[PDB]
Amino acid sequence: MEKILIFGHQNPDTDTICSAIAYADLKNKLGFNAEPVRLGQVNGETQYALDYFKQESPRLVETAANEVNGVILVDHNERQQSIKDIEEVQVLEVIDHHRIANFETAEPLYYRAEPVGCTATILNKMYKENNVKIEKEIAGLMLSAIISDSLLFKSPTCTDQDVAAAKELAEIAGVDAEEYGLNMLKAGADLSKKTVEELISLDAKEFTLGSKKVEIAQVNTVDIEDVKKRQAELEAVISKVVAEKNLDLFLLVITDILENDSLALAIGNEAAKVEKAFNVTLENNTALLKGVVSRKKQVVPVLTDAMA
Amino acid sequence: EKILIFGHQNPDTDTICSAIAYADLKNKLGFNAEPVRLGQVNGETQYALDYFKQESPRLVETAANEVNGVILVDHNERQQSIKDIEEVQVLEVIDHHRIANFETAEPLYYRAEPVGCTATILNKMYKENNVKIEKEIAGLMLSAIISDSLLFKSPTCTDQDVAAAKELAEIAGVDAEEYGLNMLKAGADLSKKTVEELISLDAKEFTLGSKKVEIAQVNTVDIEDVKKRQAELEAVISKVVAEKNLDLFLLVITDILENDSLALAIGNEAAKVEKAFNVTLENNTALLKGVVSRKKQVVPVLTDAMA
Repeated sequence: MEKILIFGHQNPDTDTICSAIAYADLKNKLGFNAEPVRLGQVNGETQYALDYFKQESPRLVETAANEVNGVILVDHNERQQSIKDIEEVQVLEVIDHHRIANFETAEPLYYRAEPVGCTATILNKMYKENNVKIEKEIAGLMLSAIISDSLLFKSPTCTDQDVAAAKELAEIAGVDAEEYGLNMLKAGADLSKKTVEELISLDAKEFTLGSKKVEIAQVNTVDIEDVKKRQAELEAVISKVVAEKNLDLFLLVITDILENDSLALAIGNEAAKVEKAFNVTLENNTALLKGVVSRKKQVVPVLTDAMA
Repeated sequence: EKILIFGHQNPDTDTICSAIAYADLKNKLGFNAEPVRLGQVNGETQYALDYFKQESPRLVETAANEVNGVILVDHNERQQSIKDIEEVQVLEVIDHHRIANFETAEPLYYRAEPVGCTATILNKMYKENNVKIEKEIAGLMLSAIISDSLLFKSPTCTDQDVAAAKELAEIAGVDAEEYGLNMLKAGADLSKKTVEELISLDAKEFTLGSKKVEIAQVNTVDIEDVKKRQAELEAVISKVVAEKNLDLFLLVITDILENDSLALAIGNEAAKVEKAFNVTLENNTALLKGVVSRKKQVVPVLTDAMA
């Protein structure tokens, strides 16, 4: 039975890891042959989820074509967010909830995107459509992904489907969603053991907006001040990436998970487009983005219009 | 609140019927939708529309002057879509083709399934939503399945297409084989058709790698009747190739009974058809044995051959 790899994006975050694992489990329980893999380091928020439900980290890979002919993408589609040799394998399926860009197939495929809060909310539907029982631990991972991408049901991308799925999965997982969730989020906001290199890359995503190359990284915190004090070190690693990747903008979004506001740190030739996008004034490369917690909904589209 | 729902340019039966069917589904769910079309309906689709007593959807050229949001069925690629697609928001796509030349600013509902046509997906969507399919909508969806499967002979026809067709034929009240042959043959009537109509009635544009292509298909019960108009076909095709800067125009002349196609290839990359199908072009043509499906049996091998 032909082997496939399932993976999320570069710089893996909780949905990318947990949805890879969940979808491979769904494929395997249906008699197929799938391995969840990951494309980079597991962050602390995902580590808490993996440790709590006693699941191993997916195997790390840099390429797929040496292993398989066919892959499934979860939690992304854009080539530059994907495995470095994506053009050498066939994308059989994509399960996702982001905008579509920089993605092309030679052939028809199963492409399933729904504008909900995360991939795990779609996978929950798919288990039910396929009459496959969700194990306790898988449900905990899928619940973990929903909490992560909704910031405990606070993000404006959180839909009623996400809430309903979290309720089902918390019950299957045997945990109280708010208690577990707070602890998971706090574990990823523990920025004490983290270098600035880790801070700008743990949850970083590349995009092309119009003709401009951008990178938007996100970090969660309970105190924006404790990130802000590392600004000079942050601008040093950021401007190094800006040069290396020829970016027009690197935007770091430092998210206060208590207040649901973010401090932006914008470096690059197009930094002023951030002022236009958010109606905000950059002072010493930063500005408070009030209520802004979601990259796909509150950053990407307004930045696209601004840079156009 | 008002949205338009349409298929691709040069409408074929799935593109007309699934726009109508999905609009029906949305309206029954209390939303505000109208099915539209982007060009002329062919004879096959007209048969379907006549048989189930449905009018042709309204013809539009643009959308941003009426609505802000649209739903695409049966396609995604910008160049197959409405001329001002970049002016509107694509809310949803329901499709069964390769994805290319398609980008959104925002998350959306994108549902592609590698089945025989869009109507097979929409059949599943009526059930998911618990909405009855009216008799005539069912006949239009059956039409779409028969059209794209060539009466269940195409290798793109899946078990899901077969099962949907059996449910829809029973709701519509027709014998699928009897009605299907007649619908197919109505589209295979090439007599009163000009060559301009032959190369455009079911023509789709693609970019394959860097190469600009157009691949058009016509159904026939005698390949030799359309082959007798080769000189005339070569003049209208040559004109399109120059006007649109095509590297390749490929006319696929499909024998709907024998499941074979005659290729007619014009343009700088005409020799890639030889490589793609392991055939030899004789006077710009070659018989493509068993080749019936553009999305599954033409576009991918051509893409490889042209890379």
